Parts: sequence; structure tokens; C-alpha cells
Amino acid sequence: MVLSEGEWQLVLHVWAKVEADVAGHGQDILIRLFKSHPETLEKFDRFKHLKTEAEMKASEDLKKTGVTVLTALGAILKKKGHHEAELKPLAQSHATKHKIPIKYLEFISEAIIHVLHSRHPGNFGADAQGAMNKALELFRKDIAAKYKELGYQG
Ligand code: HEM
Repeated sequence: MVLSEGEWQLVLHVWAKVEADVAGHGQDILIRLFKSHPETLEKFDRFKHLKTEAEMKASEDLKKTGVTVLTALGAILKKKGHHEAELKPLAQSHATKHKIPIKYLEFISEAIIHVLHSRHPGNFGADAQGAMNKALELFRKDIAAKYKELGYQG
């Protein structure tokens, strides 16, 4: 697929707002994901054991991870589709080391869209959410194809 420049614009406009507070968005998004789909918390051996949302809000490890996840996702979005190189190393560690099914990448995409919507309603109307969804679907389709070349297609 291919996003038009206008869609990339909408995606990068709201992402510039996320970048004013990367660690807070990172926490929100992972917590939203773990609440919604608790099995996804088991993939994180570092803080699998956190039982409540309050614990998750107080975990420094969870917050550092969220910043790593969002920074890598922002570097991929900023490429505007030309992300081949950024994807490689990513697809390799998630398919071979962490083993994250494509399905989980769908759950976190849902979580990202929920948080942008709650935090940025004025910059995240229908057209911008559609564009963000296209950009995340694109990312998932390219990573799934890479999983396949790597022997995982999960
Ligand atoms: C927008 C989606 C995602 C991006 C861009 C992202 C990016 C990353 C990055 C850059 C790292 C560090 C380097 C490496 O290990 O490759 C990482 C580690 C990790 N990711 Fe992902 N990730 C995404 C989704 C997920 C999801 C949905 C899960 C789990 C359900 C997940 C599980 C992990 C785990 C377990 C690690 C190790 C954390 C630690 O021990 O350091 N990731 N991810």
C-alpha cells in the first residue's frame, strides 16, 4: 500500500505532539495494551509480575521500554514508507528473540490509536485516525512479510 503525502502529513502532525512527551505516551500506550490484552504482559520478562495499574505506573522499566518502543516507531513513521532498513533488525529480534505474533502488533496499534484519540482529540479527527491506521497497517504488513522471510510468520 501507499500513503499519500497528505496522509503522511496528518500522521506526522499528531506524532509531533506525542514527541513533546514520549515517556508519558509510552506509559499510557503500554498500560492500555496490558489492560486490554493482559496476555501481552507475559512477553515482558522484566515486568511480567506487575499486578496493578498503579504498579505499572510506578515501574521505571515499563516506562523505559515504552520510550524505546515509541522512539523506534517514530523513526519508522518519519521515513514515510521508505523504512526497509529500519524494519530489518526489528523484525529479526521480534520474530526470533521475543516472538511477538502479528496479532499482538495489532493490539498495540489499537492501543496507540486509543491514546492519541484521548490525548489529542483536536489533532486526531477522523481523517487523521484513518491516516494513522493506514500507516500502522503498512508497518504491520511489511513486518509480517519480513517475519516470513525470517522463518516465523507469527
Ligand atoms: C509499534 C510496535 C513495536 C515497536 C516499534 C517495538 C520496538 C522495540 C524495540 C526497538 C525494542 C528494543 C530492541 C530490540 O529488542 O529489538 C523492543 C524490545 C522488545 N519488544 Fe518490541 N516493539 C513493538 C511492539 C512490541 C509488542 C507488541 C511487544 C509485546 C507484546 C513487544 C515486546 C518486546 C519485548 C519483550 C522486548 C524486550 C524488552 C526488554 O527486555 O528490553 N514489542 N521492541
